Parts: sequence; C-alpha cells; structure tokens
Amino acid sequence: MEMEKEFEQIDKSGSWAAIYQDIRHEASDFPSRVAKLPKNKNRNRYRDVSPFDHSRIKLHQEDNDYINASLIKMEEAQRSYILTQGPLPNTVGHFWEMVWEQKSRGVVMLNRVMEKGSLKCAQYWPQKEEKEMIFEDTNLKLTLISEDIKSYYTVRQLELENLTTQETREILHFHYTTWPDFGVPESPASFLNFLFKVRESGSLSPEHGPVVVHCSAGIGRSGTFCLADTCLLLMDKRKDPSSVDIKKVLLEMRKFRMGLIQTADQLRFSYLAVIEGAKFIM
Ligand SMILES: Nc1cc(-c2ccc(Cl)cc2)n[nH]1
Repeated sequence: MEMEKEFEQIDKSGSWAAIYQDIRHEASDFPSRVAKLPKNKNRNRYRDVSPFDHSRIKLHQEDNDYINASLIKMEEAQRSYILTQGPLPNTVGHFWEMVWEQKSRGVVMLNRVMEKGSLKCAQYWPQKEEKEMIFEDTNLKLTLISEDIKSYYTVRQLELENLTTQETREILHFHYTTWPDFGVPESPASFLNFLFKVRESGSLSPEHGPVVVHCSAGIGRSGTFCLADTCLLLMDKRKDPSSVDIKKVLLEMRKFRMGLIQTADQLRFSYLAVIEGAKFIM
C-alpha cells in the first residue's frame, strides 16, 4: 500500500502495536559473540543492546578492537551510517578513535546528557573553547571551535587532532536538544528541519566517511533518524515514489543493528516524518 493512506488505515483501526510486533518477529537474528566476551562488559551500556559481529566497527588496535557500534550500509540509497551507544566514561577515547579512523565529518546526538534525572551519556566534548580535552588512552586532542545555539538544536565546530601524527580535522556536532523525556514529538517539523541541516553540512555525503549517530542505546531515536533520511532519498531516486515501503526499509536496516525503532510510537512518528517530508521536498 502507499504510505499516507496505510497510515490513516492503521490510525483508524488502532493497530500500531500489532504492526510493530510483526516487525519484531520478522527481524534478523545474527550472532554478537564479541560484544558478550567478559573483557567487554564495561564497554556496553545495556546488556540487551549489542552490535552484530558481521557489521560491527573495529577499532584499529591490537589489544582490544571492540566498540558498541554498527555500520548500516544502504545499497540502493547509496548512504551509510554508523549507529552507536552514547559514550561511557571508559569509552570516550574509543569513540573519538572511531571518528578519526572511519574519516567521519559529522556526529549526530539525539539525547541530552541527563534525562529523567539519570545520566544517558558521558560529557564527551568540551564546553569551553579554552578548556580542551585530551584522551590519553587513544592519543587524541579535542577542542571546541564555535557553538551556535538554536531553539531546537545546537551545532558545534570541533577540532580533532591525532597527537601521534599532528594531523588535524574539523568535525561538526549536530545536537538535537528537544526530544521529550517521554514519548515522541507531537509534530515532525523540528526533527525534519534538523535532518536537513545535517544534510546541508556535507556530513552525509560520499566524499566523507559515514556519519556517526547516537542516542543513549543507539537504536531508538537513532533508528528514526536514519530510517527517515533513507526513505526520503529513495522517494527522490525512484520513478515511482509511492513504491517506497517503510516497513521493508526498516527490516533491511535491522540486518545491520538489532532493535532499530524501540516502540510503536516511534514507528508512527517515523511514518509521519517521511509523509510530511515528502511534501516539502517538492
Ligand atoms: N580563524 C578560524 C579558525 C577556524 C577553524 C579552525 C579549526 C577548525 Cl577545525 C575549524 C575552523 N575558523 N576560523
């Protein structure tokens, strides 16, 4: 079926939970043996969210190459994404090692450091220009260059230096600051505006490594971001845009990381975002 009228049909019939459970039942199951090794317990935020072995990002390190991060490679759309958990106190150095080694231009953050009175990720970037951060375990330096605070999101320019080679690179940090503590946004308008700002920066383009996107576990809000982006790109590429099937795209992405889209409300919000976005594109 088309999207917008499939949407109204699920609303009127109140069957979002059943649609979402079908997706959960059909989703791929692949091994995640490296994630479960005892030496990696303090590298995982949640025991039930792990990267598959076949798609995990490997650190270029012979001691321990593990990080909780997955490469989502979308062949027809010609887009790739790295989805990862919010960094932990003992993985902030690994996080920036990955950014460096994978040649990423942008980092997309969809959570606040504290939500619901608890810490959802480490404070992994500097908050003042004159107070830079040094990660001694991976030999990197990170400096805040500029910060632009808007009503729904903040953009930061960061300098990452490899202290071993003295090479430097500019990284863009796109921080969506207004996702509510509970539920999903009432309108997708600010989330779509944010997606377009990431696109306009070059951070999603083939001349760079894959964008790094995270929330707390790296599957819920993060899944919503890449699902909406990929569906909109396919609607532009194809002769028949109404042939884009959001459920089929989601199952393809779940071949590369488990659990993408965590609730039936997030699924409904993803439909809403693609529907409204397809009108603005034209
Ligand atoms: N004067 C000045 C420096 C910069 C700059 C420096 C370093 C990065 Cl990574 C990005 C921008 N903009 N303007």
